[PDB]
Amino acid sequence: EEDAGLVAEAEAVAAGWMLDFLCLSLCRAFRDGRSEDFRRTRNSAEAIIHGLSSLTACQLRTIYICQFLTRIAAGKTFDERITPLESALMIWGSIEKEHDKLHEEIQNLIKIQAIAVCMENGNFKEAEEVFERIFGPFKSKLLMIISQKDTFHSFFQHFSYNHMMEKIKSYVNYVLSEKSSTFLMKAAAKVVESKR
Amino acid sequence: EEDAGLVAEAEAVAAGWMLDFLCLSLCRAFRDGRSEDFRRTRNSAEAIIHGLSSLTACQLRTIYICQFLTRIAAGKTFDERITPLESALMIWGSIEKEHDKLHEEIQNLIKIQAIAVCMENGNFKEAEEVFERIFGPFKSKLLMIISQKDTFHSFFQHFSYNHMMEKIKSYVNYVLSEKSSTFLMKAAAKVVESKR
Ligand SMILES: COCC(=O)NCc1ccccc1
Ligand SMILES: COCC(=O)NCc1ccccc1
Repeated sequence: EEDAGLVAEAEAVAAGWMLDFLCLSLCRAFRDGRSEDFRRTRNSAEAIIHGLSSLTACQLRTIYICQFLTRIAAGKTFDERITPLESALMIWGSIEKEHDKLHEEIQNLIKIQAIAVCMENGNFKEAEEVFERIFGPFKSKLLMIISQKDTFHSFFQHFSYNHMMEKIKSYVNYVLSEKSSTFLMKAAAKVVESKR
Repeated sequence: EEDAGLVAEAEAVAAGWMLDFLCLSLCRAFRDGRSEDFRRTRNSAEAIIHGLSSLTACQLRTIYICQFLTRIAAGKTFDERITPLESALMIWGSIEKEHDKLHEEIQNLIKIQAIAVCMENGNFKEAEEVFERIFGPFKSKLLMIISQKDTFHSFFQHFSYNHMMEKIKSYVNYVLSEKSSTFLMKAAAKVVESKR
């Protein structure tokens, strides 16, 4: 007989398979709004990721998408001394991905919702602290909104939580379609289709 | 397209595959004495087991073997208000398995080591408490040994920690050989063999 190195290699291949499968499940639970399922899959993905010490460019992209969705899911709820949405913003700006229209739309919606979720929770001192960290005449208008506790300002209705979630969900559908063919999920589906 | 029920079924099949793979890895790490690898695989197995709500007779046996090895590995280190080895003893006596010579040998070695590890750590009041919970003229001899702090008594040399670990390791080799053919590890090895 038994070679330790070849067994460790087989375990690394299987960890790679489990990572893609759990990213796929995390994406579907996020899209579906299945919170408890998302929590469980996130816990599993995090544990499996600890079993890997070297990651390829594709695997790094996979773990960062998982970390990003984890912070987005904790958006209305931590070493950092920033908020979950501010942490999602840092991950989003560092993933190896195209900075296209969708990327910029998601970035700006997260920037504004990082402030709006603090106002929604009644913590306006924190909303000013988040604003200072992100931004830190457009800025003067946003800082006046927070100062006046003008939570339902028309600006916040265009840059809403629901709009942020919808744009992120559209991005998740592209990740979901790119990984729907990964080894583990594909083999699992073939077993279920044989039953039936 | 997309059926929620068929996707959930494919995820349950894949969780079942991951469970056997992680049990195999936990068994090899236990046999090899790779403590940090055992800790990581245990964390992964525990997270994956949370993703299952219904288990077959075979899967229940798998999770209980994992729980048993986890308590054995924590033997010298928790709802219960008993010790890790006492907890392993409860799992061992309830697994759906044959109560053969090896089973009885492992049971008795765990019973004595649950007391001896307390003496090894210098906690003799705890050694008496463990003795009372398990047992609770043979008993009178064991209670005299603990009372006299006679840690290196010849009885403890036949019913040693090393003998307990060796007998448990032989049992692990049977579990290891029964699962070496499971889907995930078998497919992982075929990929590594194609490289080499
Ligand atoms: C807090 O720092 C660690 C961290 O990023 N945990 C979140 C996570 C969720 C899912 C997969 C990997 C990681
Ligand atoms: C403490 O109660 C929960 C428990 O048994 N955790 C240990 C465990 C280790 C590996 C697989 C499943 C479980």
